[PDB]
Formats: sequence, C-alpha cells, structure tokens
Amino acid sequence: TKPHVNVGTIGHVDHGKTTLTAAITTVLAKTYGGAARAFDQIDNAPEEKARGITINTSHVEYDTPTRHYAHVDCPGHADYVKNMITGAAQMDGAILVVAATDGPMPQTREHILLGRQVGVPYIIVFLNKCDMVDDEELLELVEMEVRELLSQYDFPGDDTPIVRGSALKALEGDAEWEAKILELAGFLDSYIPEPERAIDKPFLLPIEDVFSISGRGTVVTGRVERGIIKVGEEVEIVGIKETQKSTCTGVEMFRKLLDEGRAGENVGVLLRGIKREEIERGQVLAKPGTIKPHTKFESEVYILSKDEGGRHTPFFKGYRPQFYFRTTDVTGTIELPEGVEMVMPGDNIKMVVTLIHPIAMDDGLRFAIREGGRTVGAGVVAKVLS
Ligand SMILES: Nc1nc2c(ncn2[C@@H]2O[C@H](COP(=O)(O)OP(=O)(O)NP(=O)(O)O)[C@@H](O)[C@H]2O)c(=O)[nH]1
Ligand SMILES: [Mg+2]
Repeated sequence: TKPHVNVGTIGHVDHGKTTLTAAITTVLAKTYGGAARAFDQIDNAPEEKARGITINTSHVEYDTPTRHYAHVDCPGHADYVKNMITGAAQMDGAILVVAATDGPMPQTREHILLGRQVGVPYIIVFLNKCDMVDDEELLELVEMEVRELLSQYDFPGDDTPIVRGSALKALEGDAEWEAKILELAGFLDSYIPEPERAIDKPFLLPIEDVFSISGRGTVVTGRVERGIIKVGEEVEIVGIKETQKSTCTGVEMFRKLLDEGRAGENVGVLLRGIKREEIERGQVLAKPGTIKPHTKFESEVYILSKDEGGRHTPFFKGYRPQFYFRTTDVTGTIELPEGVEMVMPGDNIKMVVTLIHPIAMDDGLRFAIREGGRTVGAGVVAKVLS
C-alpha cells in the first residue's frame, strides 16, 4: 500500500525516548488515523530472540498521510547496543531524543557513535522537555552542542532537523505541543528518503547448497537477497577462493522453470562451465564487479553474557574464533582496541578481524561469532580493510 520505513528512538537514559514514542502514535492517531499506544505498553517491552541473542524491544506502528512506519524503542542501553549491531531492528533513520534540561550526555554520544559504525543513514533530533526550559538562549546553546556532536561523527549536523518539543505535554493532549509532534513526523516524511528496495540493488545470492543435475551442469541454491538474476546474464562467484565468472543458464523454483530470479525468492541457479567441486561453502553469486572478497575488516561486536548462553570465560588478544558469514564459519584472529586486554561477556567493543579465507563483504554485513558451532557473539562490518 504505503511505503514502509523503519525508524526508532535513541538517546541518553530518561531523556524521553519512550514518552516520545507514545506521543507519536497518539498524536498521529488523532490527526491522521490509526491506533494510539500508551506509555506503559511501550515501556513494558517484550523479549525477542534473534539468534541466541536476547533483546528487549518494543515495536510500534504509525502512519503519516503518505508513509507507514515501523518504530523500535528499547528499555535498556544494552538493548540498543544489541539491536544496532545485530541489525535485528534495522533503521532507515533514527530519532535522537535529547533532553533540553541536560543537553547531550554520554549515551547521546555513544548512540551517535554506534549509529555511524553500524550505518544508520539519517538522524533527526527531538529536543525534548522544552516545557521545562523557557530560556531561548539556553535552547540555542544545546542545539549547537547537538549539531557539533553529530558532525563529530560525520552526520550533517548543520542540516539536521531539530524539533523543540515536549513529549509529555503532547501525550497529555496539549495542542500547542502536539503540533511539534506533527512537525517531527513531517521531518520523518521529508528528511528520510524512501529506502532503496532490495530488488533495485545489485544481484546477490548466498549459496546454501550445490548439486550436479542431469546432463552435466551445476545448480546452486539459496535465497536471492538483492536484485534480479536473468538467464543469459553473467555472474561472479565471490568468496573463499579466486573469483570465477559464469553465466546463468537457468533459474528454477521447485518444478517451475523461470527466466529470472527476484529478490526474496528461493531459487536454483544453473551455472555454465562450473563443476560442483569449484563451489565452496560461504561463496555468493553476485552481479560482476559489485562486491569484493576481503579478509581484514574493522567491526563492532557484542559478546553474549553468560546468562544469555554465551561463554563464561573472558577472552584476550589471542582469541581465535569462527566468524559466521551468511552460510558458514570462517576462522579469524582479532586485534583489540588500544588499552583493552580483556573482553568480558556482555561487553561490546571495536574489533579488527583477519579471516583465514576471504568473504564477499562490504560495510554493514552482519555476522555471528561462534565457538564449536554455538553463537557467543554478534558483529557488523564497520569498514573493510583488505
Ligand atoms: N517535563 C517533561 N518530562 C518529560 C518529558 N518527556 C518525558 N518526561 C519524563 O521523563 C522521564 C523519562 O521518560 P522516558 O520516556 O521513560 O525516558 P526514556 O529515555 O525512555 N528512559 P529509558 O532510557 O529508561 O528508557 C519520565 O518521568 C517522563 O514522564 C517532557 O517532554 N517533559
Ligand atoms: Mg524508555
């Protein structure tokens, strides 16, 4: 029906993320239609399991006249860390809530830093609790601090929309403050571009199985994550070993012979001139010249706590685990940040990884850290190096 956009509230503790989320749903429901959500319903977030990783997240939905929004709000800072690193709640844009009574605080910086690291494309600021501060000069000083903090982490602070509002007064029904919620939702519509749909990105298929079919020939199976593969087009096989070119001579779903495979479909792709022995676990099919294989990358990782089923023992610089990319494990070595010699369960750090086999990757690729086939961490590629 309507374009779908994924957003969420970030910001320091008690600056009003949950109150803002309730205010958005309530004001939009009475203005444009929809269902309002109360503060208690959003604050009492359910527990979800992405892949051994426990995250507490509330998911609300609301509509502007032209868009439908999926909005995440979390009760704990650790929940935001896990969500942004695992991508369990992906964000086309984030609402940074900064309380005017405090200005930017340590978690304001940390959430902006995580945003840049995991690739949050756009940030909108809601300067909250303005019902408490009447000083115009003080509000201007805080906005300048927020803009410089955003620019410090490469966001466009000078062009960042900043709305001076009161989430509480808007939730309580003050029309003068509800108008600021509508101004915020207006920036959601106008500042966050419509996200690029997967079918319009370069073709990519992670290979999950391989078969020799009748009359020689090789078929690889998997879900088309991005783009379209058409019969006759050339493909590259990227990862694990030297990149090979091949031609797609067929696509099929079950018993149906298709002339193309589209994003989201589970297909089998027939490859010409490729034998079964030339396909390795962890490889992908890709449009030629759109993704490259790499061994070394900078990442942000979360280490599972003991209570989450992770490891009980801390690890040190010689830690040599497996990195699960899409379909398979690849062993790698790590470099810890300067001044960090021990990493506890439950910690999150920047980590430079060197794999023993290249993996087709770019910034934003998610991965799991595993020991003996059991997930002990999750990461995101922040910057490829090799
Ligand atoms: N005066 C005033 N108080 C507000 C406003 N918005 C939120 N508050 C108050 O500030 C407190 C924190 O609200 P909350 O939404 O829970 O903040 P939070 O950032 O979600 N907290 P947490 O980080 O724990 O999830 C509450 O007492 C709330 O009523 C506002 O615009 N004005
Ligand atoms: Mg909250």
